[PDB]
Amino acid sequence: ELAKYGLPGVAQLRSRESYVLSYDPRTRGALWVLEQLRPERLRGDGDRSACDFREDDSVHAYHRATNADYRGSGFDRGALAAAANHRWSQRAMDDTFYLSNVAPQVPHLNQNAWNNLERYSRSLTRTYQNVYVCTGPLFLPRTEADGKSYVKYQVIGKNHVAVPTHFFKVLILEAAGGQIELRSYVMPNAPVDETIPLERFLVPIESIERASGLLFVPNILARA
Amino acid sequence: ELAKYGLPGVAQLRSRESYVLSYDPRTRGALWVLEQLRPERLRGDGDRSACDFREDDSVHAYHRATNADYRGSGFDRGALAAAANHRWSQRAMDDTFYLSNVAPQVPHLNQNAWNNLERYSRSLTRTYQNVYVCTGPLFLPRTEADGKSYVKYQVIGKNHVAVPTHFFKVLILEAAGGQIELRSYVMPNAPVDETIPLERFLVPIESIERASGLLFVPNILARAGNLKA
Amino acid sequence: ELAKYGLPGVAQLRSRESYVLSYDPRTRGALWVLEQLRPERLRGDGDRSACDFREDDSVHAYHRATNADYRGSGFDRGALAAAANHRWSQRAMDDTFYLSNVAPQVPHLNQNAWNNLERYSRSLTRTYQNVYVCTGPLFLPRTEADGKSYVKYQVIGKNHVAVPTHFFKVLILEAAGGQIELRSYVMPNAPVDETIPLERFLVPIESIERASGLLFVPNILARA
Amino acid sequence: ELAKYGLPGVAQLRSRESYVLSYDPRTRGALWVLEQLRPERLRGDGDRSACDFREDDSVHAYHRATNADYRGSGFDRGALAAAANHRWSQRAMDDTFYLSNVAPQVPHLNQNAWNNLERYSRSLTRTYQNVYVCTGPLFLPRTEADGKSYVKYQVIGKNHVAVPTHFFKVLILEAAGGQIELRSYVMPNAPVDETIPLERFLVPIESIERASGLLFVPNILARAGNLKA
DNA sequence: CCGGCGCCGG
DNA sequence: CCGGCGCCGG
Ligand SMILES: [Cl-]
Ligand SMILES: [Cl-]
Ligand SMILES: [Cl-]
Ligand SMILES: [Cl-]
Ligand SMILES: [Cl-]
Ligand SMILES: [Cl-]
Ligand SMILES: [Mg+2]
Ligand SMILES: [Mg+2]
Ligand SMILES: [Mg+2]
Ligand SMILES: [Mg+2]
Repeated sequence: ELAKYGLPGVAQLRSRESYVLSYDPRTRGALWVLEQLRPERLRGDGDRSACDFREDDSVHAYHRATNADYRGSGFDRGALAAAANHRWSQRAMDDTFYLSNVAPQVPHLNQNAWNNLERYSRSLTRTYQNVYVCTGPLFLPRTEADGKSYVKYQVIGKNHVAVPTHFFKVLILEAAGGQIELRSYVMPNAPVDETIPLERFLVPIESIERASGLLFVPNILARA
Repeated sequence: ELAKYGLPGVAQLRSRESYVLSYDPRTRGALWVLEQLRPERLRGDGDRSACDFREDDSVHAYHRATNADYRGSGFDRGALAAAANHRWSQRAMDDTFYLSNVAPQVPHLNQNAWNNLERYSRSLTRTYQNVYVCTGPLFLPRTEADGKSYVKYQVIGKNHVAVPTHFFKVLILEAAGGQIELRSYVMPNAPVDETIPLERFLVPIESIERASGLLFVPNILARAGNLKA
Repeated sequence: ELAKYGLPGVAQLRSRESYVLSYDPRTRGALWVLEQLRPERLRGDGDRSACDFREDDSVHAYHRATNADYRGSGFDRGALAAAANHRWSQRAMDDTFYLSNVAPQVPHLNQNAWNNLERYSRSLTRTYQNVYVCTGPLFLPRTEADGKSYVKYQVIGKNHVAVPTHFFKVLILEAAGGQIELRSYVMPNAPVDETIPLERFLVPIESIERASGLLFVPNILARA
Repeated sequence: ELAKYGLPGVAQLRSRESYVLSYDPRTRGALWVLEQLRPERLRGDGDRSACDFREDDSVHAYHRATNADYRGSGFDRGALAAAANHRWSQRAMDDTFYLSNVAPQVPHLNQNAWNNLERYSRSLTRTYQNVYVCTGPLFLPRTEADGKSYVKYQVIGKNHVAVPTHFFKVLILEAAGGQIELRSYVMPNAPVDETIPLERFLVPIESIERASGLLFVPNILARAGNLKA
């Protein structure tokens, strides 16, 4: 009866045709998005205007990002589950344009290195039976003049949509043979030199797990 | 086939003798703690030193606050479910010294105006049929000199435990019939003059809902009718 | 292959018609003996001369007590599983006269208080469906002038038969209803006033478990 | 129906990486430890401080020796399976610092003549096909002024850990064909002049068997023919 | 053989 | 959610 008036809401999972997502109403962004990439889901007629994002009415208005929040902010609507990953079905690609699957992203990053990383991810489907992609924001602390560590990020728009300090991407590469291989990257939410090799943004999965509060490694060895 | 190898981050609920909490591994802090204050439960022989907190090993070490994180930080280990709310059962009281029921709190606040809000909450068990207390942190943005808004909060210890900018306490009060009276408070994580009446810190529940990402009103209203104070 | 030449021998259990026993070849006595007492096993024709003990040829001669070891020592051959507990079968009472079921016992104790304790044990079978009796020696330390603790006991005979410093008896009273009740006693191997109430020699089972190296309480709660 | 509620005291064997032991809960000490010394296993990078023993929690607390028992006792924690017999594998070597492989040993003995007997044992792995070492304590009676014999040994610590009066080491040596050569030693738990040749401490195996309650000869002879030294 | 403590840890 | 450490403990 300690829950007579329910519980103040907990982890909001959303199942879309092309990804699953854990929403953070506090930041008005996804904590993570999970895609399962295969070669056939990568081809097809699916298309959409680059700027055609719509708000997620399944998120309460108190905690829902809107297009107006992005207006004049200088940030792209960076999709986490990328639209080109889901050309196989117009509905499946449409679902990537919900704002709940986007985060404020510095435009030079969205167009260049972060895009490059997505291209790379799709290429690994020629070698791997399944490329699971888990994408999400990070908010990483910094030490200031006073010796103290602070998390500092801008919030944009009326609804204070959090602007991540970095993005992570975890590739869970499922071999046809059953070997699972992990490649995880972090890039700062900042203009990133298009010519730095993607490999140099690799980080140990554990540094990502530590910062994000997510765990993949115990979940992977559930059936490994 | 999309979750065949698990999901990275699920609802981190914890049911204790004295409260229910939802835990946030990114902040290493609860999102909210829920108690039902009964007057029966307010008196008893439960006691524990003020400085005797335990890390919560039910949280993976990567996201678990430890006592080393607080040491030398300048912050009190501020319990969200208050110790003195559960004196009837020592186990009930010990549960409040799990660090997952704690957040860095400015000591003058923890020991004064936040303490006074707790004592006032216990007082309402005398005058209402049920007192529910939902307590939690806030991280509220501020507008800076360039005109832009930013959330800025300190993190302490090797585990980067987040220092809240504010705290909220929502009282769900059961009047005689089926009337629920809501009463919500915000205090800044800062020295708060003890002499300011607690009613000066009331806020519309909606602002706590908006800022916290939590929802109280639709949950309560599926259970009669409401009188926001 | 770390056991190519076997193992230097380990815990010697013996199953007799009337008790089971764990033998200690180091002391040439039983570590414990276990009887299961019931009212019908207490009646019958079984009899034997009080002094008619025979040595246990199932024990190696190096570690086997003999009658000659007892000769002139001033100690009775105290039976642990008591002969009167097993009148129902001559073989079953005979088995109690193996020296492996005896220990050197001060005679005034064997005749009086220790005997009284055995009488008491048999009486509890009118109330309890099973009276399990576990009997054995203790060797308890003493502090001397130098502040140090020492175990000191005489050994008798050519074969150095250890003379216990005390005896324990644990009664495991099995109710018909399933309640198990424990009564455990310790008496010093010394002349004991026949008129002290048996209750005053009760001790917590744990003090017996600690000294002896036996455990009953975890074994009792195996099926309790 | 006679063991329907269990037996109070069974064989307390322990299999470790580096030895097999039989444990005695009354004495809180091993009855014997059995190793097979291979030369391969004698060299490696295994190391551990001389003072870094662990209590063996596989033994019930009521009968388990702890480091507090040895502290201030004046006795070395004397390992029976020697550390330097298992340098190939750190886990193998760490197993010898379980206190259930230890007995109170007079320091001058542990660090000198008993050490020399161990080094000599390792030396025999060069000259024999297999070296088996069985090591253990003794509690040997003494005749007193009243003409009667008594075993008297100190017990140390709150757990009353028994100080042996002597120690035995039995070497089972595999000669070229199938010949086993037996070689058994006794030293008193006391300062032993390091200069006395180790052969002066040989004894007939039978005396160790008689005193210890252990049997070696019939076990070996079910495996060819024997040459007692 | 279990259980615990505070602390560390994947 | 498990695992560990030394120490305590039934
Ligand atoms: Cl898809
Ligand atoms: Cl919502
Ligand atoms: Cl810090
Ligand atoms: Cl019988
Ligand atoms: Cl034997
Ligand atoms: Cl001592
Ligand atoms: Mg993009
Ligand atoms: Mg407080
Ligand atoms: Mg008798
Ligand atoms: Mg040594």
